[PDB]
Amino acid sequence: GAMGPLPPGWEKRTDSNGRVYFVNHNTRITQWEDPRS
Repeated sequence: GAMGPLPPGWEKRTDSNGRVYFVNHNTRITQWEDPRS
């Protein structure tokens, strides 16, 4: 994670679709963004 992708212990990946996506699985969360706060 770090000051980069998957900040809050997140499963993020950057495929050449070349976009940054975020898969956070608490209940049901799916968005392509750093969740910072």
